[PDB]
Amino acid sequence: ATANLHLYQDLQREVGSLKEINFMLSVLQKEFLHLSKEFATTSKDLSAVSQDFYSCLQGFRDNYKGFESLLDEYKNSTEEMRKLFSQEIIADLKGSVASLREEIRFLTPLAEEVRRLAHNQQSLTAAIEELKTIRDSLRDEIGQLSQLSKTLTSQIALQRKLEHHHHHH
Repeated sequence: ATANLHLYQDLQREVGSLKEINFMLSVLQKEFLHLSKEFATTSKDLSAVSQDFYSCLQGFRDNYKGFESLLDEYKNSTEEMRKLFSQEIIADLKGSVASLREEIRFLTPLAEEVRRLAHNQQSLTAAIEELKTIRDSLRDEIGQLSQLSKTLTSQIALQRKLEHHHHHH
């Protein structure tokens, strides 16, 4: 089994990446709020998908809180708490992080590409379809991450309460 210090270092790397992903998704969220309002009277379908990006990216930081919390538990940890450093779940997280980074890569140019097309009286049909496809992929990835994170939050919270309870004596 992988040493807990190495799993801590793996988690440190992935939580650092999650914080970058969170920041980049906050920028993209705001960009799609703008796009949604800009296009509300010009392209109802573009406006609706743009509002969907705004909505599905709400509270993204909360969707990895269990990982961030786990990382924060290592420094002065008990042996029991360190059982929550699961090599399978940290390896699974690495896949989520990579997939989210790639979704960002594909999404990054698309709002200003829509604006460019619209300013030139060009069709938005293909762009709208691409946006709906990325929205669906991103919802799937965020759901998978959120479930892993929420499980960890529950486990850490209970173990922390238990360890604090022992300080009655």
